[PDB]
Amino acid sequence: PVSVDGETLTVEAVRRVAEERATVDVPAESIAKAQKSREIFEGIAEQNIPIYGVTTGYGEMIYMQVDKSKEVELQTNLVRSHSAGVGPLFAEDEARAIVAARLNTLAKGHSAVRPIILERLAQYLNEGITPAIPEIGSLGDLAPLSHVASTLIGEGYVLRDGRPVETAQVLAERGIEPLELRFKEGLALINGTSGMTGLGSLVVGRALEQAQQAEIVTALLIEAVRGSTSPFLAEGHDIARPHEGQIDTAANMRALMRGSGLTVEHADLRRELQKDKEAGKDVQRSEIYLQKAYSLRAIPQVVGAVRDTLYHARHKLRIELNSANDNPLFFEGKEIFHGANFHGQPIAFAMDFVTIALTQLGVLAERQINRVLNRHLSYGLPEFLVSGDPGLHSGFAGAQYPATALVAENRTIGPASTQSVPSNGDNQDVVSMGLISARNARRVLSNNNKILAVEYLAAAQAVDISGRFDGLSPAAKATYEAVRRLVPTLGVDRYMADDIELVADALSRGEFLRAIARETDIQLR
Amino acid sequence: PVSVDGETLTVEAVRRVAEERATVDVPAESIAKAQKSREIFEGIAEQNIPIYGVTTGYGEMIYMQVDKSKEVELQTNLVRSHSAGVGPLFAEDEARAIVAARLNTLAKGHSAVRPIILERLAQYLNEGITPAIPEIGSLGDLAPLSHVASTLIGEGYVLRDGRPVETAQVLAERGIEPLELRFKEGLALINGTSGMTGLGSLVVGRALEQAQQAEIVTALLIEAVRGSTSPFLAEGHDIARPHEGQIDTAANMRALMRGSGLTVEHADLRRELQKDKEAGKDVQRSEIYLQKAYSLRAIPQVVGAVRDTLYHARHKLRIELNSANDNPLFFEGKEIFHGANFHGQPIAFAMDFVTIALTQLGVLAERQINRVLNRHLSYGLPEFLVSGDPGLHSGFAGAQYPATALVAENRTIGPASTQSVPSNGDNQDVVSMGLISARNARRVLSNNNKILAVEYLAAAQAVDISGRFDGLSPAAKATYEAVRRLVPTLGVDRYMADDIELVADALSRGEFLRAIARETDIQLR
Amino acid sequence: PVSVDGETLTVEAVRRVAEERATVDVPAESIAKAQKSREIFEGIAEQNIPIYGVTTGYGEMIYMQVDKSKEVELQTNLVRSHSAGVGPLFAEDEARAIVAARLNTLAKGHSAVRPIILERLAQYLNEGITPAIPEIGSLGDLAPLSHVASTLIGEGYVLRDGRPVETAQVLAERGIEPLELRFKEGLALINGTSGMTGLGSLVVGRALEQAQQAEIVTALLIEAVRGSTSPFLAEGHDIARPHEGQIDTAANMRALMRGSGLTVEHADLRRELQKDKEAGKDVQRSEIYLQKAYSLRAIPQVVGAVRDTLYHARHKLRIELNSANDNPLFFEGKEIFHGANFHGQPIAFAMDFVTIALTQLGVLAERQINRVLNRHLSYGLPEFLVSGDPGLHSGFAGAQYPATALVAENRTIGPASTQSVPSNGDNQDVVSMGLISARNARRVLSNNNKILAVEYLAAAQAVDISGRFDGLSPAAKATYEAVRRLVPTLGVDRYMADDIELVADALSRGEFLRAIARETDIQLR
Ligand SMILES: *O[C@H](C(=O)O)[C@@H](O)c1ccc(F)cc1
Repeated sequence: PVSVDGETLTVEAVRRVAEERATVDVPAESIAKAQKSREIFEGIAEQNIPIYGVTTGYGEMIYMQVDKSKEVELQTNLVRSHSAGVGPLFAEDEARAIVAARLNTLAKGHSAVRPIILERLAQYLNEGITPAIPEIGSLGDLAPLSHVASTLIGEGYVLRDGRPVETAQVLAERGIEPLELRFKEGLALINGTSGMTGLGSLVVGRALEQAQQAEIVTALLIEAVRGSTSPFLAEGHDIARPHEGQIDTAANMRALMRGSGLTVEHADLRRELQKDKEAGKDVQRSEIYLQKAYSLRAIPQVVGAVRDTLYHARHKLRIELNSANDNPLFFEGKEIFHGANFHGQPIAFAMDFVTIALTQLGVLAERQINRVLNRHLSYGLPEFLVSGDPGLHSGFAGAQYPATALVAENRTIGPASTQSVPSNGDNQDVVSMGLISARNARRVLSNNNKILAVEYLAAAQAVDISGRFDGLSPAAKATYEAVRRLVPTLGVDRYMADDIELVADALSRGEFLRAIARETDIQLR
Repeated sequence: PVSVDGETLTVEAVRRVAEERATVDVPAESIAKAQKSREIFEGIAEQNIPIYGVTTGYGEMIYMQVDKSKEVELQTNLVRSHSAGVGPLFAEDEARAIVAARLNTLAKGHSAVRPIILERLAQYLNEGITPAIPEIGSLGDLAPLSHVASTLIGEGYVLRDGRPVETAQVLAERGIEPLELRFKEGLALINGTSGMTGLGSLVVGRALEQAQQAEIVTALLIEAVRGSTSPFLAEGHDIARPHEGQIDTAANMRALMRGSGLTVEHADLRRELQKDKEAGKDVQRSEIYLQKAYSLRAIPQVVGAVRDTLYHARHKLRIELNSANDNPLFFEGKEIFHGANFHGQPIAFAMDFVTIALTQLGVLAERQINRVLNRHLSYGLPEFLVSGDPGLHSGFAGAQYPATALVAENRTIGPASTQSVPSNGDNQDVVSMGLISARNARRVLSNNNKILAVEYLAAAQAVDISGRFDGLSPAAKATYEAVRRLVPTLGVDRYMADDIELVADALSRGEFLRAIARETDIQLR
Repeated sequence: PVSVDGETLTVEAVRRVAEERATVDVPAESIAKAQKSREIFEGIAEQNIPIYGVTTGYGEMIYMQVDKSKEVELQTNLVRSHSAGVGPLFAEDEARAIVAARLNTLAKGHSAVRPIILERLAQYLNEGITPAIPEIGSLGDLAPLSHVASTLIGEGYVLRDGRPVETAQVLAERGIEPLELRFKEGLALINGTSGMTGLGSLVVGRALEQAQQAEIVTALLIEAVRGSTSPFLAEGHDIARPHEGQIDTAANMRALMRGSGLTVEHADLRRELQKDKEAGKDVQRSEIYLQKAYSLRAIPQVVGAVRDTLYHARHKLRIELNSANDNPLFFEGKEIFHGANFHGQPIAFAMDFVTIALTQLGVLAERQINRVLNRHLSYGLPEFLVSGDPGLHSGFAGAQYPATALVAENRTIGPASTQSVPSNGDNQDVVSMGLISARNARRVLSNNNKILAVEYLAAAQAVDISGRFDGLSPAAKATYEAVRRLVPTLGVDRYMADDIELVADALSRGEFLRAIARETDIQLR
């Protein structure tokens, strides 16, 4: 069971809860801290003193003073009037991540919510009650979270088979009585970054796995075209250019290609080249390349930079998950804190950066595909990997286009964290648009799986056409077999879409990262 | 019935076929021209002479010479190997538009396809057989069109209830025998801009209707806040700044607000202001605004610029629809033309421009919403249009956010027509990415309907709160009633998402443009 | 003196050398290590062994083997043939930063360059000989660096009074005999990321000062409008939301406003509002805002996020500065390393992230200007800060425009790190475009100084119009005085451009940061 204590939750744990449906538990210690905060807070609210969103109107209308006799109505009107999300609904796993993020925030203890709220959110996750959350509305996450809050009071909708179903009916069925929103509970539930933080957690965790699966297919490809191992030597990174991500990619590449009979060492290349040179010629041509193109040599640098970005984002998300992103906040023995911890700028920035890094990861993958399909670059392989008669057959020629087109499409996705537009009578004059940033990243992530899908298919085909399977390392043979388990070698031309979608789906669920886990003793970073 | 002659097809007709399921007919004259082209062409191919994609490999592999004995296989292998589209499938109406565009292209007579191909495409449209076309793959439209071509030879998939169904089964059922691809027919079916041109036609036609529905709600709003009519006077446009689009918007605005008892003439404003001024004061304050903010005065200029862009795009699309966007091409008494009329640059540019214009249309609408919800700008209306007790109730405060957020999101959509990436061994070193451009435009179009939805709801609410219904013009009363038919006045706060989605859907099907048609004698440009 | 040892150079140290003309010194240990590497390397090159760029052609032409007898010409043709930079020339400080970065790289000892190369570079820096480097041409930094290398062999141009003068006469004009490039020296001088890393260091270092100067005027503004101190309370950050940047900004804000008689504590605002509410009624209006708008409240969250991005970039840059970003590389007892440490992806990403972070910093600054100029938003200030009769005078109304316009302009700047385009026969099939990223960030940084200048002038004017000078904290008074030393109070309308440029220049110089350090006991993070 995952412990939601608002203190030690990790991105990986969030994914277990969201994707693996792992059980959630709010420890007794967190419940005690919440109960104490609530009790003291109630005493303050009971005195009818000014507290944002508790005894005042919302946003710009904070100038309106509301009596404590309107407690439940104030909180209820907020949730209803703000459930104005539009567009597609988040998938079940995305919605679960968002709920889990909100639960952890409140579990931290500074939101002054009744323990029952924590218990109910925990119950929805544990019993599989998934809110229907529209993806659009947050300025960075009122709208999305208001739809979640609605399901707690028996309103709004819950997701069932990808379809929204009236919450009232679902609760009546599952035998659950809706809650009533007391002081600050409506606001606490919707005043945070849980939308972008929950979705961002899924994206970043998956992005790291995508970085690994890119390294996996890259290694197979390098072996297929017999590239040099020189670029991955530890000295060039650990010593010469110690960027953390760069060090990790190189280490993974070395581990992945360990045991290969196809890769060539620099010592062997220069020797083969020295013999091919004759001695009375000052300048002479050679068909031997002492070094390969950037797409097969600058992998540690590029994928490493992507990793560095992903590491930074995961770090920010971990901090955010275990933060009290709510307002106002309760701190014992202190005035009620009135700030802006609901502002998602830190995460909006983080996700816009992930979008950029992942776009480049796809740019690299796409150029690697170009490399093996172009006879002028493939190094001995037939044009477009045609096994039979080229021309009559196009092989993988048409399969390159969707990959190329996706690189262009990802490049049309611009940063959202800088696109703030003032609203609410200028009260919200600077916002983060962080959920848009997170959805942009999810999109590139999804597009990259299609790009990698074509690369995995091209790599396996290259192995088949060159008859180099027996020369592959243990990891490469495993990668090759994983692909071939889904899609057969390309003999004569054939409809490609189903083949590409099948491998794309495998990538999305981390099947190749699994193959290596299961088939080799390799532990990827 | 719509006449598909490759000569006079209009964007409106395309939409009738796609959306209204209007019958298609290829006139006898077009059939005769096709039959003649095919017969002469066959005689040429029969001689086994070099003809791109007929007796040669494809793209970069044009260096491969293929004997006429491989006729059917060559064309078949192309269609199969290039059916590599990925992502979501186009909706039924979008797919129909694409098919219709391809049919019109071939109907022009320079593609040298057998009349049967025209007849079959026409049959699929007339019998409701809709190809399952993945949205991603085109570099600008091989992949998408290859999936369409597949359905003609009993391969690929057809769309049924939003689900892809094996074409073979559908044809066996409907009692139809798949065709065989003869010389050049596989290539002719997929070598064009029909994907971006077909989808672009739907978008542009709808965009013009969106421009009209923006003018409709703008007029209602202007009447509700009693704005000045001065900005719309014909002299300021027809004479002073004759941009075509600007002239049309002003004319529509004048027609829409004709008969209003709420709008004020400049003569009345200056007089009311002159009386409010006293005479011994050189500088004095007044609560009277002789002119209103840009969002209620610069409508002809902004919406007019949007119209100009839409007019240009529709013109380009009309030309493209009735062009032979295929290669190579047959011209009697001439060598076979080997060019690049498959290159979608003209349309890629057009659609990127539509994306930009529509984004601004939404920017304007969103600021008009801000105008009526902000008590400092609304001109007498209650804050956020709250009918009861503000603070306790937020009214439309939360509904503004999805509109604001969509403006930011549309701004994250960048031009695709400039993002060419070389592929196919550098043979396709400069592409247009036009289908991405068209899908970008469709997205902004769709987002704008949600923005306008909030504006229509805010406008009607403003009419209710100010009690100005009886002062509304005939068109305004009609617009108001149209909205109220779907959604009730906002008394106490309530869940808003369903209300917003309902009006957004009405906008997408042109319900407000219809209300004016049906209820007034106004004929909008 | 600044020690360029390839191990401990900092971003600050780079700026001292570049901006303050600080003397550079390559430690004897570095020279010794270089010497050692050079001796061993020379022994290998003498064997006519295959080494990239030493005994082979460059880039794609690596298939060409070049005999050691062509030692000097090979290196020379390279530098000449690649000196193809275009566009404007870098400023003297920028050029110096680039040279310093390259020198530090070679000082690491793995480039196998003769010590004289290190010495001559250090001499150029110490003697004020600045290379004329055009800004465009790097794919991420061959062209920029080739222009630098040219000056070492008496070719290309040197920068004098902003104009390029032939290096030949400049060297003669000061008794320096040009050098002759030997094995690997030409390549080592131009094969790295020193262009983007040198410029990036300057930008990031100045960006941190900009964040501080943003916090400085923001604090002044908050005091001028009597804002609440609640948002900056440590507990809200150090405890509730532990983001490093957020914690730093909050700490800085508390220190900047310490001792203010104008700011209000939450407790006082709360009591003040309590006193204003009547009993009985459960909903009543008030003119008191318990909380201020976001632009005055989520400073820690927004600027903190900017800071986190800047800290990450500085970290990347420090690592890069002290790395062997060159190829091939020498490691004693190992084969010559043939990798891609010249690939600027880590820096390209970092600078693209800085561009985004700084854009939002300006967004916030501009909305703060809007707050103070708008009578409906500013607390106790006349419209547009007009001292006399408004209407007759516009005050700062016209000055808001350039700030607003710059936010829009910065938003048109897109990421460059993802815009790779393949070149050099596809050898450079995946590049970083990092120098473009670095120049993008520089542009936003520069634009922000103008936006901020308007904010500084507006803040000072607000102090004068409200007569709140005596209530200002020590830091606020110092800021006010610094502004007033440059520009006087705005009485009647006047030409504004010179005043704005004056304050903008002061900002670029870090004058306001210096005012706080020279007049107060504050130490800003
Ligand atoms: O990135 C190249 C390398 O060192 O591998 C660089 O030296 C280079 C210089 C000049 C060229 F024309 C191509 C590459």
